[PDB]
Amino acid sequence: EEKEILWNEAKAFIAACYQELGKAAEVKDRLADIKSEIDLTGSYVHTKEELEHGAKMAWRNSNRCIGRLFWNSLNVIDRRDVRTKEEVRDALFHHIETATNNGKIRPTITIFPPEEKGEKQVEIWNHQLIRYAGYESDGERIGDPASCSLTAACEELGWRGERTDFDLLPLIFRMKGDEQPVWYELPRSLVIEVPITHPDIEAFSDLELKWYGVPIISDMKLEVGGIHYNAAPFNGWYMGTEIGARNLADEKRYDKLKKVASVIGIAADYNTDLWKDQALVELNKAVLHSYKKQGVSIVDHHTAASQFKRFEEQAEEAGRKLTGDWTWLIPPISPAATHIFHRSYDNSIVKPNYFYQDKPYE
Amino acid sequence: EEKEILWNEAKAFIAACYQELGKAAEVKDRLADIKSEIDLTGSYVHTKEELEHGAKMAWRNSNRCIGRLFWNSLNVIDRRDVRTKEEVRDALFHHIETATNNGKIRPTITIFPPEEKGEKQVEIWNHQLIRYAGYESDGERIGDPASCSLTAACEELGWRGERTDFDLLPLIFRMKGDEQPVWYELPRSLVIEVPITHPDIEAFSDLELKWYGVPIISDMKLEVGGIHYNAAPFNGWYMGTEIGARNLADEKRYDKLKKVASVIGIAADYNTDLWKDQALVELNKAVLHSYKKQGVSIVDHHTAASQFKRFEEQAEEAGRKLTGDWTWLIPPISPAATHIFHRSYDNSIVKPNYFYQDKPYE
Ligand code: HEM
Ligand code: HEM
Ligand SMILES: N=C(Nc1cccc(OCCOc2cccc(NC(=N)c3cccs3)c2)c1)c1cccs1
Ligand SMILES: N=C(Nc1cccc(OCCOc2cccc(NC(=N)c3cccs3)c2)c1)c1cccs1
Ligand SMILES: C[C@H](O)[C@H](O)[C@H]1CNc2nc(N)[nH]c(=O)c2N1
Ligand SMILES: C[C@H](O)[C@H](O)[C@H]1CNc2nc(N)[nH]c(=O)c2N1
Ligand SMILES: [Cl-]
Ligand SMILES: [Cl-]
Repeated sequence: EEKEILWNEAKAFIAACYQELGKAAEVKDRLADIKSEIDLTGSYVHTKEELEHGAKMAWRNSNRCIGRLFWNSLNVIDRRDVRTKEEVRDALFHHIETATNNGKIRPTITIFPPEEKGEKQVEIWNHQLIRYAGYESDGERIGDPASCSLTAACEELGWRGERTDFDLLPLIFRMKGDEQPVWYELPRSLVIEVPITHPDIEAFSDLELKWYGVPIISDMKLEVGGIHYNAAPFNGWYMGTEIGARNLADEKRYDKLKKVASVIGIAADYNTDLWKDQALVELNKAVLHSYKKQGVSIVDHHTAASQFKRFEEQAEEAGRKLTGDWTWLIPPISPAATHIFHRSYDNSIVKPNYFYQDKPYE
Repeated sequence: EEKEILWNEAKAFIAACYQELGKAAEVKDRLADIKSEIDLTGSYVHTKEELEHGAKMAWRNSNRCIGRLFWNSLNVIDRRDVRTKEEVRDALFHHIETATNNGKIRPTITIFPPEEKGEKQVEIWNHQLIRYAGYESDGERIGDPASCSLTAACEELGWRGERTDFDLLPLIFRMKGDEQPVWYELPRSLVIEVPITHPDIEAFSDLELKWYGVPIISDMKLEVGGIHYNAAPFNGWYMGTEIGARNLADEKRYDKLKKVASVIGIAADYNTDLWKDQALVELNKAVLHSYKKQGVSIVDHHTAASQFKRFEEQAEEAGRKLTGDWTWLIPPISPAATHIFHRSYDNSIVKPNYFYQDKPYE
């Protein structure tokens, strides 16, 4: 059955991919070649073209992604050649460098060897390649609570964080045949960070907030034509609200709203003062201003929704059904000020696509 | 089949209602009496108790309503006795007076005779009993665009608005046997309105914004035990965001954000300045401050979500499944600052409930 599922997904992917690439006449012989290779080997190897276009299609089919206008410009790095943890490490390092691009962020994915019999060749533990550690001991809370369980697991393995609120987690991943993962400290020269200041309010620097430049999701499975690339880290640039309205704002993350209200000089005592809303706006202004001042790519939620509207029009122009998850597309502040809020979206799953997978710790 | 659907809905409603009222032992004989009356008459009449508890249950089952904590305190006015348009008019007038309660708003529903063979006894045309007219002629836009088609229909019938941006629409409804509806101008002494000022920014009054005190939804069908009360206007009080983030903010409503930005002294030129977000916060602050200064009931979205959280806990305590529509429960500003955003809700339809019905104009 495994092989039948593979074949079915393969024929659907190859016909749609080759059609988009103006390569329709080659489907027949390519599908023949695939059917044999599946027969003979239990799987099949994607060509460079299939692999690149598949990763791009997967982004285009990502229902929760507002940044999909730029799906066709994805920079695909084919690292199916790696066999050593040193090669994996260097690949991850390179991905950080090339994607960061001195602040002018390049949407990028690095693709590692896929699962074989559902057996992972390479298993990445980080949620993002660059993220901050989190600690909770006897009432004492430091850093990013979303990172508490991975942090605890790294420290099991002999890593030790400095216990600032912004400790960079090491890269941590496991190789097929290894019982334990390895970890490598990130070279600080590879990691761009932005201090958060506000354009008008000087006291805002008293918060000593910062965030990293490039979010690189490293724990999702890329699925293309029945082949499961469980290790395939990818990045775009941030939408400001991800940092200003969630990472720094949520009570279960950095929980900064009360401190924000204090430095902007408003009381945080009455719901009817809308001090949370006001702190949200200033914090979010500060984040966009800071990334822009430093020369690090970022987009605001209004601009991003305007791009997504273009993505919708483009899909219609091309004859493709549009899919989307309304609950994730609406931004977490002023959602009704975007067109997204005022329409609905078909949440069907189309492949290729990126999927969640179980975490090896926890 | 109509009668079978009726009977089925009736037995489900009577058992659940009598159970909640500690009246379980009476279900059997009451259901007998109902089965006969359906047999003999084609329908059945609710008791005072059933009618009151049914309307309350319908509110409790309203998935899109964040204000449901207070479902059991609903004030139910039984107007199944009316036969004349003068009685209907006076009922609507009374509902406005008693619900307004000099600003200390009382959640209220007035229930008129139900449909018979799907034949309406009374057909209310207003979307709310109190709403502002809207006009669009040769590029010229006045008032509330959501009201353009009902306004045009009223003016068909010989009503004429003054063409301010805040013309009160007349009550308009039709009686069984009549070909045309009638309209009655609202006595201004019945309608409480609130001028919008801002607690800190004096210029905010230059916008000359106002809104009415009491939103009274007058076009939804109440369904209780298979009986269809198509005319059953109800009200609570406003959540501030309904006015400040939607009615006054949407581009297809009053579209005030650019004017708001100007009076609060910020530029409306750059998406990255988050001027829309900032204008939203100040406009929303102004609305809550204004209702509170006047002594007219209103709730902010944070307080309302905290109440709804209590509603959820109360449902669990009572053993009732909770249903909700996430897309409507999240407020339109700072949704992620409420607990609602961070959980999901079963959007199943449970009856009794309020439903949409086709508009007699358009
Ligand atoms: C170009 C810049 C991009 C922007 C501004 C952007 C924006 C976003 C945002 C704001 C989210 C919601 C994330 C959250 O709430 O945690 C998201 C989700 C997502 N984006 Fe994008 N994105 C971009 C590029 C990409 C790229 C390059 C890919 C893959 C090739 C991608 C795939 C996804 C996926 C799979 C999700 C959903 C993740 C999940 O379910 O947890 N995006 N995007
Ligand atoms: C006590 C004060 C109340 C508050 C603060 C409140 C709050 C709200 C809000 C903010 C909405 C969304 C409306 C929109 O976006 O247009 C809503 C929807 C709703 N509320 Fe309530 N509500 C209250 C009382 C009531 C009452 C008394 C009933 C009926 C007895 C009711 C039934 C509903 C229904 C049916 C909807 C959905 C309407 C639709 O689908 O268009 N609510 N409520
Ligand atoms: N701008 C960005 N933001 C962004 C884009 C995509 C995802 C993202 O983070 C979302 C994290 O979401 C969750 C939520 C719950 C659990 C998890 N973890 C898992 N992978 C799961 C395992 C099992 C169930 S969920 C991830 C942030 C980008 C990063 C990379 C490309 S664009
Ligand atoms: N605070 C309030 N706000 C509130 C509560 C409930 C509804 C509400 O207005 C929602 C209007 O929603 C729509 C949206 C689209 C169409 C319609 N009109 C119709 N009835 C339809 C006919 C056919 C399809 S929809 C109404 C506002 C209250 C008023 C009364 C009690 S609480
Ligand atoms: C398409 C989308 O469901 C629609 O615009 C909804 C979104 N959520 C909403 N939520 C509320 N409370 N009121 C509304 O009018 C809407 N509009
Ligand atoms: C329960 C709810 O679906 C959940 O909290 C979602 C809501 N929408 C979201 N939207 C985005 N972009 N990111 C998120 O993490 C979430 N969380
Ligand atoms: Cl993030
Ligand atoms: Cl309204």
